Amino acid sequence: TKVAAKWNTSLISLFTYFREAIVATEPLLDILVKGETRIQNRVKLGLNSKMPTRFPPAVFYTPKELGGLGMISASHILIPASDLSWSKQTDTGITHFRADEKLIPTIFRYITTWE
RNA sequence: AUUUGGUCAAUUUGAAUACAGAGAUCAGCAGUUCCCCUGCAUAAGGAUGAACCGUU
Repeated sequence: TKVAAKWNTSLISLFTYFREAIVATEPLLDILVKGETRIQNRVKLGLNSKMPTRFPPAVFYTPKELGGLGMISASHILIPASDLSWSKQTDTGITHFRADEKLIPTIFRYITTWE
């Protein structure tokens, strides 16, 4: 959680400051991509010695308060349709839901350009 | 393109039993040190009071 928070701080610091300029500088973008991945992998490593095929993004990007890590993504992350299903136990029965495409929203859209 | 990072311990053994592993929480009081006040003692050191004359 702490690590995630730190990452968020770093990312926010980068963006809130260089707002408009990050979109141009490709190297920085690449680093961000990779950095995020690295961060994710640390957590993965902690969880298990074997690295997973794929975690759900849920565990990372879901907020601190819901019980996630609350990473603030800087990448084209793909929330797989499989990882959006859910169920509900009721008196009537067990109503389900399953699943365009869903993408973890990136910090980019949410900081207003300096101009 | 495959794979290692994945062994419960403990006990009974000459695999079975176990099955994660064995005081908590709330509250007093005293002591320790330093400080302040208070009463007493001990030394020291003052300050002062009390009629009226004394002793070979």
